[PDB]
Amino acid sequence: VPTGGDDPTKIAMLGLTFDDVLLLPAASDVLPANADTSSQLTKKIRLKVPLVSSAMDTVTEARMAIAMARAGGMGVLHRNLPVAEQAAQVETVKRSGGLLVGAAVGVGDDAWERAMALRDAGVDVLVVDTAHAHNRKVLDMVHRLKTTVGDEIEVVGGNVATRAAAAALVEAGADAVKVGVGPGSICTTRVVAGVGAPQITAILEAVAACAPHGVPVIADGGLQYSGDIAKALAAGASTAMLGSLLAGTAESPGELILVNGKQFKSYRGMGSLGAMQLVPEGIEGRVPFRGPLSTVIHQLVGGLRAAMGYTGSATIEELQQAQFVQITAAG
Amino acid sequence: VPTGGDDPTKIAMLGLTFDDVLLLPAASDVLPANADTSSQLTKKIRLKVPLVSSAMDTVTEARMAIAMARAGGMGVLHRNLPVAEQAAQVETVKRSGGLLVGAAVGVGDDAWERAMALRDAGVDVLVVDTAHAHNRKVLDMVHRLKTTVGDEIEVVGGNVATRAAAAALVEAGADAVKVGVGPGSICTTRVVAGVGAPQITAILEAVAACAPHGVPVIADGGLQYSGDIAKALAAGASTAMLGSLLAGTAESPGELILVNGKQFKSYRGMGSLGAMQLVPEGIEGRVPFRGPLSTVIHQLVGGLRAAMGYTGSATIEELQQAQFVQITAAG
Amino acid sequence: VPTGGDDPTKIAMLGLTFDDVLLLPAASDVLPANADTSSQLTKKIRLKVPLVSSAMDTVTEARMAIAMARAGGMGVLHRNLPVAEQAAQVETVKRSGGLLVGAAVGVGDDAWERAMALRDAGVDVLVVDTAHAHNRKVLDMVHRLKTTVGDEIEVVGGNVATRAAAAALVEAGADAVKVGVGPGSICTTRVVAGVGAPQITAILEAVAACAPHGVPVIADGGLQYSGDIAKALAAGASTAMLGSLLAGTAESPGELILVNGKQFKSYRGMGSLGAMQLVPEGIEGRVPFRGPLSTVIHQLVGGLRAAMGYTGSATIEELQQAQFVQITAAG
Amino acid sequence: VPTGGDDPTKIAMLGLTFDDVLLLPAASDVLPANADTSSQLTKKIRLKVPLVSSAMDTVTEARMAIAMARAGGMGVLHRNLPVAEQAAQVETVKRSGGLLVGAAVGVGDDAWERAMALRDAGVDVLVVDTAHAHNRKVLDMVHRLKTTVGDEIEVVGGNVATRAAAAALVEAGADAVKVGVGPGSICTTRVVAGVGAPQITAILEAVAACAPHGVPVIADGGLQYSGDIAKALAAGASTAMLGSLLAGTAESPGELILVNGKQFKSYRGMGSLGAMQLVPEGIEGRVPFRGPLSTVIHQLVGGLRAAMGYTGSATIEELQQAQFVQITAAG
Ligand SMILES: O=C(CC1CCCCC1)N1CCN(S(=O)(=O)c2cccc3cnccc23)CC1
Ligand SMILES: O=C(CC1CCCCC1)N1CCN(S(=O)(=O)c2cccc3cnccc23)CC1
Ligand SMILES: O=C(CC1CCCCC1)N1CCN(S(=O)(=O)c2cccc3cnccc23)CC1
Ligand SMILES: O=C(CC1CCCCC1)N1CCN(S(=O)(=O)c2cccc3cnccc23)CC1
Ligand SMILES: O=c1[nH]cnc2c1ncn2[C@@H]1O[C@H](COP(=O)(O)O)[C@@H](O)[C@H]1O
Ligand SMILES: O=c1[nH]cnc2c1ncn2[C@@H]1O[C@H](COP(=O)(O)O)[C@@H](O)[C@H]1O
Ligand SMILES: O=c1[nH]cnc2c1ncn2[C@@H]1O[C@H](COP(=O)(O)O)[C@@H](O)[C@H]1O
Ligand SMILES: O=c1[nH]cnc2c1ncn2[C@@H]1O[C@H](COP(=O)(O)O)[C@@H](O)[C@H]1O
Repeated sequence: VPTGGDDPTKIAMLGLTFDDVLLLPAASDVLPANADTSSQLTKKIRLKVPLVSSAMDTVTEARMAIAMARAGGMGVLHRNLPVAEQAAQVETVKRSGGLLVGAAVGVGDDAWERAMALRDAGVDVLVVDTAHAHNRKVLDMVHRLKTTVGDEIEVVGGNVATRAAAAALVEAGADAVKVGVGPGSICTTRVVAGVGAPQITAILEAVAACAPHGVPVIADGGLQYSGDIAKALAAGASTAMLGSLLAGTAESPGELILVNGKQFKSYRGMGSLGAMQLVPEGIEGRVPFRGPLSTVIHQLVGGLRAAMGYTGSATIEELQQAQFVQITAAG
Repeated sequence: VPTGGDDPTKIAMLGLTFDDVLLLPAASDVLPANADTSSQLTKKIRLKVPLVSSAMDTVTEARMAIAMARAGGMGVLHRNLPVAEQAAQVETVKRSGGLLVGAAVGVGDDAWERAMALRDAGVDVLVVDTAHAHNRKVLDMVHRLKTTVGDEIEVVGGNVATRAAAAALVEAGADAVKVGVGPGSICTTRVVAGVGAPQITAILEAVAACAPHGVPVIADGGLQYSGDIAKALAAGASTAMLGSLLAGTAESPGELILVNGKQFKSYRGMGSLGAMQLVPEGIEGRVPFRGPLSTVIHQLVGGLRAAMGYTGSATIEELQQAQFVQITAAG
Repeated sequence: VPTGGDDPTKIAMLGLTFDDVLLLPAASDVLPANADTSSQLTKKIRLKVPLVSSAMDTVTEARMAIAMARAGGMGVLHRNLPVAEQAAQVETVKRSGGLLVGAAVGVGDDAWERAMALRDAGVDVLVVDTAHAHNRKVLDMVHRLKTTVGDEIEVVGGNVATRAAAAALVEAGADAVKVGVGPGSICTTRVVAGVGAPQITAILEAVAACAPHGVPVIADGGLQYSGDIAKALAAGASTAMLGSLLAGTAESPGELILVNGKQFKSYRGMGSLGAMQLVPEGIEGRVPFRGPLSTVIHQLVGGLRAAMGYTGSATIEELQQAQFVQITAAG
Repeated sequence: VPTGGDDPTKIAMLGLTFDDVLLLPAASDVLPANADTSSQLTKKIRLKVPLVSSAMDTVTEARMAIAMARAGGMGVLHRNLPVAEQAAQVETVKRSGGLLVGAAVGVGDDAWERAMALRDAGVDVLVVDTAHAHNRKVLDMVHRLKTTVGDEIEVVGGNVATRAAAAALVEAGADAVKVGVGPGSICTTRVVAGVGAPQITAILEAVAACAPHGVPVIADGGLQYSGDIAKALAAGASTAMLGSLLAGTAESPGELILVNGKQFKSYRGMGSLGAMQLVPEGIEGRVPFRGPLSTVIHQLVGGLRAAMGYTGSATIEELQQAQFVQITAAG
């Protein structure tokens, strides 16, 4: 074995991230403006824009979830707050129209209580929200929810980085599988635990387990440019979840920060010290202020539409069949 | 599949760019000074120097096209201006001798009108000028032009990044195929759309579709050093189109810019905000002032001649048969 | 042969270091807090925490060895000092409880005398401490020690970077094999001698020779983050030896250094000029002051526990069966 | 073909440079101090230290050639000066003992005259000194010299980067083949001409053509550290030629230069503008002042000896049979 030892499976794969690949152009009759950007968030819920905001306390509360839904995506309300408060934000979103809204729960003891409270508040999607879904407690959580409230509510499970983990969530009854163990911009899991999986390879693997069962994959974390959205979907994902790309917007929680005459907002991991207030697996940082959400979403979607133009993808379903070229460091 | 999923074609290729390879020396009786640098721009038109200036409003207007033609290459007049103006520049070039000149057209409604006007002005080459030629509207444009004015005018089509796209343009009747989707120094297509193809691999693929039909390939974008010109031609291209390398010259449009006591000129993408005055796919930048075109061209050609010396290529046709060594990051 | 010459064995392997790989998540019922971090330092000695401090004069004297043992690891007393002094430090450690302690010896003439003196002082582990164990003098040293004092004392041999070297130490009677030729943070062997072996590949190879004989492998050098500890153990190592990660602690030898208002301590190679007071193979540097050892060890172990959680490893023995994904430069 | 086109030979090889590889340790009974560093410079001439100084006007004139010979290596007198002057330097070296000395000639018209003049002055080695030896004029030069003065003088030919070029020089009668097209620290051939070959791969290939005929290979250019010397010899080279590593010494031509309170000397390519006083293929730069040659040579040789210790090479001939591990960017 060229890299050492006698076991060829020790190093199971070569993991590619977004910067490792480019989308290849293909024959096209598709104009960017006419492309259809709608896509399955879950088995039942289709979004007009395949974008979801992260369940983070510096990204999504009621104001973001409302702006996302109006932009044609959805927001996932974070769970770093009292159950009553989170449910009140759900109500607030519903009060503002017939707007889609999701909300994160854990798998702890009050997790079940929290989910029932969100159900009562009218939530559309429950996201069982962990760093590692391949675990009997998370799988049991997903399943219990699905059997109890599954007719009225769609249940998302995550996160996973492998085929077998995605397969287990499908089996457990997930309406969507969320992919991303370690790729987040504010993530330190890779240096703290030494654990991770580059996101393009992780998506390809999850989609191999999920697509045969008609279960959409949400690509979560590591997206830096609108181009990475196209890449993630082309790898087979149905939507993308964004943290950093949306944390700089007016609608995100938090105040402006002035540093050297430039405008920023705080953006922090939910495994950061501050968020947990111990071995943190996220940092607390800043992102540039980017203005209104509507305008950020317009830009990102514009980039996607261009990609659909280049690749001849009339729909997201077609983009999922596009091909990549692997590039080198020099590229 | 080592990089994920079960489909070996998902990641179709490993894309190499200019920095990925070096030309290997070979047995040589060729002195740089005696090497023959002439090459086909199109099926009928041979240039003394295998270089063409980009169709950009910070690179080529009449003064550049005249200087290029006199240097033994050619200029392609940009189309970001009224038809009457562009045609007047064509006339201006023709007024200055029996000088070759090309001009860009689009595929829009006024595209056809523009081309007829250029024809009337005496243009030698029409370049159908898009970011993605593999499209029925571009292919139909190339063909219509070829059937209508093809006996007096050579028609170039572009840009493509794949074998099938190049094949389609040949079929459509192109007299030359221009290669380059995303490699430009001022390009942001790769981060905005996630789309692209490293240029050495793109040239190899285009040449595989074009050379059997006797159609020359123009390598367009990403050339940073005179060495990249030799590399591009060795990959099988017949000419190279230059933007950044020529934008700093006296003959390019625009005034000098003084920054920190150094001289620059603006150089901007035709998909930049400023050029389009929306989702831009180019930036607006600066390049160092490099002085007279004649001297820049002398240097670039000098580098090519040295390459032809090292590789024993008496002619460009021979250089196209040279071999590469792939290098690593460390090199 | 694609990289040159006709001999496929000239370039024997592709060497991976810690940054080349990530641990893949796997099915897990393991909570970080409940994971069992105990591991074999040698055939007979099991540690509560799989960590050993380096035998360096800026890392381990009596105060460090005591703090390490109390934290559940062990310290290896450096040998850059008179025999009487080193033995007095051994006694000092033993005076402070029933604390495990190891001590380095060379293979010179006074080496044997030194080892007997340490034995008399009550040492638990003798580490035969060289940069290259695959040598008749080192092998004979290990063996002589083992046959003479082997019933009361465990004998460690090192360092090696290949399978055959590890095999020779096992044969010689080593109770543990220490791996690391050139990976140290303060090492210059790779630029001075051009010699080395990336540590993940080196561990895989050593473990292939050592594990079938029940001999534990100590991963020595190159560990920068708590994640590298998990990686090293997953590659098959049983413990890790730390220099740089511990040199900044209160318990290490040396005073604080203030530089630009920040706190540091000196950390230097035992092959550095200063340490030898000639062709040095280490540098003299600084590391940031990190406070009490107990707290540094808590953090590192916390990172390991998280890894064991992600990978479903209940014990270190299970973690040694985990799988990696190879990543690219972009990751 | 994964990198493009249909021709698998288009990209002939994967080229490795010194930083791509490390020497693997092996079983050893060799102490650095007792290792035998002697090696063939040519078929007849053996050196005590396998090092030769470059034929450059900022590296070797009489004072350097004398210091090199005394250190047990040799210097090659540059040819950027009148024949009478170069021959007078040869005499000067001979006047200072029974000291080996070499001298560069070209292949021009006065080349032959120059060589006869050096012969008369008592030169021991003529180095036919080009950037590309695979050329009938260079091959004829080597051969003519060999047939005319070959019994008293050893003739070196260079430079080559391929197996076929090395084979042609052997056939032509070369007593040694010098390898290095483009790797020099002051070289711009790779960006100007796009031509080159990474040096480890180039050595492996040259040695494949030269060693079966008993012809020594001189590794010329790209050596940055004493470790690269060991690497070059392990790849099969018999000596190494150094420019940058020696240009900072007291014995090199040129005065001290003070810049920001630090000491430097000028070091410039013989294809630089200044050296030629046009398309330059070298730059004019600075290197740090390093003091006496004797001390620099001691250090470099010290590094080699350490390598011979690690690899168990008693002699240079044994070191040439050592093995490499390929490393990644991360290493
Ligand atoms: O409880 C733990 C530690 C255990 C988790 C699973 C078993 C192993 C240890 N954590 C809590 C949550 N996360 S996180 O906030 O950083 C996180 C949030 C969502 C998506 C993640 C994707 N990859 C990394 C971290 C992520 C950190 C770790
Ligand atoms: O109309 C569009 C968007 C669509 C284009 C094709 C289908 C997908 C979207 N554009 C207009 C022109 N270009 S460009 O000016 O930047 C451009 C000019 C020439 C060569 C290019 C080579 N690669 C990239 C850009 C290039 C940007 C995009
Ligand atoms: O005596 C020598 C030189 C010879 C050693 C073996 C044969 C070849 C030359 N040295 C003495 C000790 N070391 S070291 O202190 O730097 C060292 C200490 C422990 C672990 C090492 C791991 N890799 C590198 C250096 C290491 C340097 C070299
Ligand atoms: O005459 C020429 C140009 C031709 C040379 C061969 C055919 C192709 C063009 N040159 C003259 C000498 N060299 S050089 O001084 O830079 C040079 C000196 C020795 C070793 C070299 C190794 N690789 C690169 C350059 C080297 C530059 C080029
Ligand atoms: O603290 C953390 N450590 C690691 N991952 C996190 C943390 N907090 C949130 N995440 C995940 O990172 C995603 C956003 O990543 P980003 O868009 O690259 O900034 C989120 O949706 C989470 O899945
Ligand atoms: O705005 C843009 N975005 C992407 N590519 C562009 C743009 N404008 C021009 N190009 C292409 O980039 C080529 C020049 O690239 P350059 O020589 O690397 O600077 C041009 O000839 C175009 O094909
Ligand atoms: O001077 C030196 N040169 C090379 N390796 C050294 C030297 N001194 C100590 N080492 C080794 O480097 C290890 C620590 O490496 P680190 O934890 O990366 O700082 C030590 O345990 C030694 O094996
Ligand atoms: O101007 C130049 N351009 C390219 N190579 C040169 C030039 N001048 C000398 N060389 C070669 O570079 C070698 C030294 O390289 P260095 O030791 O890396 O600095 C010399 O011995 C020459 O073979």
